[PDB]
Amino acid sequence: RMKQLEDKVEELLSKSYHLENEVARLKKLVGE
Amino acid sequence: RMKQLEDKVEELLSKSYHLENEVARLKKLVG
Amino acid sequence: RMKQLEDKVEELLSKSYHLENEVARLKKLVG
Repeated sequence: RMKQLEDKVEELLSKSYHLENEVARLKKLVGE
Repeated sequence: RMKQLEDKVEELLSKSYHLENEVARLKKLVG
Repeated sequence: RMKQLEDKVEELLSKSYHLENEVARLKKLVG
């Protein structure tokens, strides 16, 4: 089902958003 | 609708490439 | 096209896991 893929993609967009913020916190808190 | 998903996936592929490069840099500067 | 989307989403999920893991390593090496 298409629904199946839509749920996985929704999860991937949320994971990506979170990862982006983590990368920002790390490059700020000297993770350079 | 399928087009809708294809576009979201293409954007996720682009964002993932960018993040992998950011992570790679972060890593080199810490090690 | 459907099989193609499934393949790309599988690649994206694997990439997401690797990035998350690398970021978790970096929280060790930055501290």
